[PDB]
Amino acid sequence: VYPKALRDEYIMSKTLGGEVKLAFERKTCKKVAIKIISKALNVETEIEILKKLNHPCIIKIKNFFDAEDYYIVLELMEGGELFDKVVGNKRLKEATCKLYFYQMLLAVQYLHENGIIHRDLKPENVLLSSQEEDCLIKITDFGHSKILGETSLMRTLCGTPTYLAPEVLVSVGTAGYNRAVDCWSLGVILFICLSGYPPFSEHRTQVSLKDQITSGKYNFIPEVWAEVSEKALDLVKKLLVVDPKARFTTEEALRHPWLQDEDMKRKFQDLLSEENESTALPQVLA
Amino acid sequence: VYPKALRDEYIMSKTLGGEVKLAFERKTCKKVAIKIISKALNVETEIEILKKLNHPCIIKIKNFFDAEDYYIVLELMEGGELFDKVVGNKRLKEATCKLYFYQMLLAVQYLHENGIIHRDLKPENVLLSSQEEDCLIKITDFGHSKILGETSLMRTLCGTPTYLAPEVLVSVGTAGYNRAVDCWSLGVILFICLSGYPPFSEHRTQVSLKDQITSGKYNFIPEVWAEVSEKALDLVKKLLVVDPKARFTTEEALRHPWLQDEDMKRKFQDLLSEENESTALPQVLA
Ligand SMILES: COc1ccc(CNC(=O)c2ccc3nccnc3c2)cc1
Ligand SMILES: COc1ccc(CNC(=O)c2ccc3nccnc3c2)cc1
Repeated sequence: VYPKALRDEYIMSKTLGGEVKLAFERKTCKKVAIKIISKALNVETEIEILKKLNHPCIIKIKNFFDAEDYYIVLELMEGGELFDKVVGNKRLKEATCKLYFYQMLLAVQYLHENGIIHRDLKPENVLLSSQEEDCLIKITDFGHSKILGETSLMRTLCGTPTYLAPEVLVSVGTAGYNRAVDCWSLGVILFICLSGYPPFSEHRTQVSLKDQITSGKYNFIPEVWAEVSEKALDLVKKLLVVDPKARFTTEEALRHPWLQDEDMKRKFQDLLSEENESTALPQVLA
Repeated sequence: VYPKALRDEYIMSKTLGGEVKLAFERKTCKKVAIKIISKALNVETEIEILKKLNHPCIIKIKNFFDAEDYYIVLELMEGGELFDKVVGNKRLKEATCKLYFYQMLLAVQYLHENGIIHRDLKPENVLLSSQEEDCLIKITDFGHSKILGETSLMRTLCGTPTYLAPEVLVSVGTAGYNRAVDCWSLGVILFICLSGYPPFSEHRTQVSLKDQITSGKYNFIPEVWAEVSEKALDLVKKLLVVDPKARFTTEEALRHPWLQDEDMKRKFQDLLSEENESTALPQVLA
């Protein structure tokens, strides 16, 4: 059963999906999601990174339980996963893509600004605020996240490479572009939402999946993409770049013409206030 | 001053060189070396890896103190560093090279067998048993050592790389050859001992050091190397290989003709017994 400590604070209820169950906080009679990561190392880090992070498009941890299985109290996303909105070739409206992707770009930028590589961005980790088409999106599943700190390469470089291996000196070139893996993931999420299908698939194709990804030669159905804008596909193209040093950054994509949309940005700020206003404390007037 | 706890067990004396001082264990009136790593993370790992390791060519930790500065009680190597035997173009006899290198190859093999990449092998980390030419050698300075475990790449590979970045799939090729950095270091140690000079130096040369190492084009003075054997240089050549996948392994070098020397191997076993016999307990006879 559920630990005594979890039970004192919350009323565990129906499963929402490492399993996720809906629960109610006793103090507040408020709906919460409780993630069960069964028993282990990355859960300690996950909690640690989450406690530190603070952005509207990144999920917030409310409480945490160490027991036979780990329990993570998270704010409830009533729109569910982004995946449920893209399955079976379900294509989102272009503005609905713009609004979500923008938020993803902001979230990921913050992560990168704060030296955090998510490493596992997928529609199955993007959560929607409401059951509304226009809503706030939150990045979840920080299990695979990496922290940046002082590299063992940086420390090595301070010395004279008399005995140093060549491959290490070689590594110095490509070094410090790990984060660009999130930009590719973003590129794959954005390709999916627009088209309805994945860029690199094993469906009706003779070429290997590894080959597709390494070649950067995505499956392009123009009949499907005729529906999508010129600006939207140019961004996908700019992100789905093989050379990580040449790929777009979160900043570069944010700058891109596709995202320079005032009606979209307005909708987002208007969504932010709507959430924020409830928790708002009176401010000191001039 | 020295902590109260260190003082209770040992009598701290004269400096031997992160500083190293000679000390005397009170219980035993025995000479010991006490390494002072001033205050920090890698010291915890260093101790941890050392406690676990157990080989005649790897240094043994005797005790350890957590204070304002870290204190590591190590077995005293009365011949000092290997560096003191190679400075100012001091060249060791070929058999003296064979005997030491063999021991280095064994030590490093054990490290690799046990999933430990030393990462910082240099003459300044190779310690000699006695002030004798023929003696036992011990690998020290485990500060930069890496542990092998389950890679985050191995875990990634279990899934479908739908959203996975190309550079990661690319990395799978070169993956799991980090240890070959120790074989290069070994190659550079062996080149030094034989010749008296370093293979990749900035002395009287127009080419960059990084370039020398990346090109794998070592400084070759035949007048100096005429003195050395054909078998000895072939091993250096086999180790100083640019492609880490093509480089010699500790096993491969151990197999090499240069090391297939019975008089050398005999001398080593004879040195082992000499050390071991003092600590020897009577064995149960057949
Ligand atoms: C009224 O109760 C509900 C209404 C809508 C939903 C849809 N949401 C979900 O399915 C869901 C699943 C996992 C989650 N993990 C973390 C945060 N929020 C989550 C939300 C779930 C319950
Ligand atoms: C009688 O007293 C001595 C005789 C010879 C020496 C030469 N040895 C050393 O110089 C020395 C230095 C650092 C070390 N670090 C770890 C283990 N052993 C070490 C030995 C040092 C003292």
